Amino acid sequence: PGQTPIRGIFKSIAKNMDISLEIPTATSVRDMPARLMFENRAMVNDQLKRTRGGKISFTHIIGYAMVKAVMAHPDMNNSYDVIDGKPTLIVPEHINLGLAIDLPQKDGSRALVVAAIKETEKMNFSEFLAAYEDIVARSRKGKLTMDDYQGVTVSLTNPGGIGTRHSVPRLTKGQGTIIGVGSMDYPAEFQGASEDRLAELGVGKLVTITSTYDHRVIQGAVSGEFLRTMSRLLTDDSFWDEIFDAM
Amino acid sequence: PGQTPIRGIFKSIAKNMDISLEIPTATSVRDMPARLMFENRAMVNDQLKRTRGGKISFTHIIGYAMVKAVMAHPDMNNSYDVIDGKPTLIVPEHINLGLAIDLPQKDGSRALVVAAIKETEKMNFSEFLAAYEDIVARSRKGKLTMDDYQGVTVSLTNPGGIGTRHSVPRLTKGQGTIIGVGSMDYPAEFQGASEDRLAELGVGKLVTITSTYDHRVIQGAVSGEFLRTMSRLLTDDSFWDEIFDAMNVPYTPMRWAQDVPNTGVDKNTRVMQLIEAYRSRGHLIADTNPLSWVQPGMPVPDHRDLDIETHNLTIWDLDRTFNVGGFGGKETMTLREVLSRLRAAYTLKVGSEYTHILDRDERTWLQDRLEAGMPKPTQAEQKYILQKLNAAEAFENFLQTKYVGQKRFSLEGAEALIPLMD
Repeated sequence: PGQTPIRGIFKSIAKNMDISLEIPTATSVRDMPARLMFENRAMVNDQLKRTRGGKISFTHIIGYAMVKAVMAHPDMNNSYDVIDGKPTLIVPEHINLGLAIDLPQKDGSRALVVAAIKETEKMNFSEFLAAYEDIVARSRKGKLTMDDYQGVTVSLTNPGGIGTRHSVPRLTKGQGTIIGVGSMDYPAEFQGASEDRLAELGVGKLVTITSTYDHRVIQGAVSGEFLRTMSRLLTDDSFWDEIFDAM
Repeated sequence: PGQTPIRGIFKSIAKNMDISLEIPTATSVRDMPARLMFENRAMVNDQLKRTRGGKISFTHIIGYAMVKAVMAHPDMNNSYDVIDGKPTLIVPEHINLGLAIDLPQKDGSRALVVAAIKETEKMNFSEFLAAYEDIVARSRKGKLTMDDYQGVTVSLTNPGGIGTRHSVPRLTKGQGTIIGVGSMDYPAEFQGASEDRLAELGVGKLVTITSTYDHRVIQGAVSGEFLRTMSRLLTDDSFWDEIFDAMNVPYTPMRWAQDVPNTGVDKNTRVMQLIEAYRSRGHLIADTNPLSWVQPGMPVPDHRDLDIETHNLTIWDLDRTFNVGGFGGKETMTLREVLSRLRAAYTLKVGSEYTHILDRDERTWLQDRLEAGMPKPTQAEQKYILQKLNAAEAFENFLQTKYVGQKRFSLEGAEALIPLMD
């Protein structure tokens, strides 16, 4: 009980959230079928098991889809700044994808920092998976440099791990959009039904995806088209041929 | 038409909303099953009706759950301030819960102010309900002081009353989070379907809950874990045991489970076995003891035969219809009505044992009279019972007064013997 000054990494988090009050933001929400993901992911993990490899996750697949979508709609990668006292649009060279890694510290308090996978627009699924696992691996061993925390152009967050249906997050300065992935579960009106009965009807599972963007440089139509493309890829013949070929 | 200055309470509302522009906020949304709430709330309100009490609401239950969740995740109670020009985290002493009360004024314009229930983390459900109703009662009579509007640490709002599905509200300065409760209704793609068809599938009702928090002091993971805890409590065995204990209801609460298929032994067979169990062993849970007393050294018989789980039935069967073979003078009935009648006949103030009798005509005679019930007595009859009770107690007290030490072997505690013999 009482009052206590904020110090350390927590002070940095507080300062940046205050800075972010100067970005006008809007959000879009879309729900997508997730049956084909479950099926095809299982097929890939069976191949890896016989060849004594590892295991891929849903975040890997949605991550790769997001990259392909940003290439199709490049405006989602731009940002805003005032330079020499004039408004300015910033068009980067690469797509650097920031992952929100929740890592506990020595003290025993959870604190998140966003690390980057760099130069993603010249990768196939095999290369992408390697880079992803590289960042994660070095984070646990505590071997991340200061260069890994710089140059992020677009971010990805996963509140669905705990079981949240969707969220409306904050956007940090220096980026144009942040994408959020929600729970992959039956709706709550079906959570007491029998397997037999659901199978008869033909009920599938969902995933809800959100897009929060800076409205000075990105318009609503673009954000909508982005989410429509992501929806099409996760149920597309040609998309899964790529992944299967590479693995 | 035209322009007009803002004055009064409205000016205060405008100023505070402008101040709130300096709080960075984020929101989380989660949907939760609500079937077990409907069931167990009904069970509690039945007990209150017989004891001539009141009636509990959904806001009471969700309110209490929210309190328990804040205790499990204390970070949700903190706030931010700049003191001596340094950033600071504020950790309060108590959990004070603000209620959004919409009250019309003398003029005829609606205006809301948030009142507080204080020191909530040291309350059980009975205490909580009393405090809640206290605030509401005094608000209508116009007897709230200035102290009641101060010291709020966390707030609760209910846009679902009108029928909104969910909202994204504003957070006011001096708090860390605000929680919102949405509509408890079927989704809109089912609002034209038949009851029969929904019952077959096993479709339930929802409730959507939101959390809007200050991002300088609360992180997203904490907000998510908070909502996950609330979801678990509203479908948890131990949670409902607390509520039932505090309100003095004698039955085991309905439990949460999945719907099972109608395979193997048919469900009509199972309902007939439940009827036989109550007729045979229902006396083991009847309300026949005036004291709330269990003797410590005595064995307690098994009475697992009287709950619907042992006969492979579930909450999802309560509104379906079954063949009951003349029970209640009907060929067909719902499981809800079956339970109701069984409990009225074999679990109130009279417990009976008669199923061991070998003759069929005897058994049927007793069975018919016990299930018809006790007929309502006239006013003359009622007054006659009161005279006899009075005579008993009065006689004992007189002798106590006039002859103190003398041995008489009193009947005090058992005065109902006199009207029984009569």
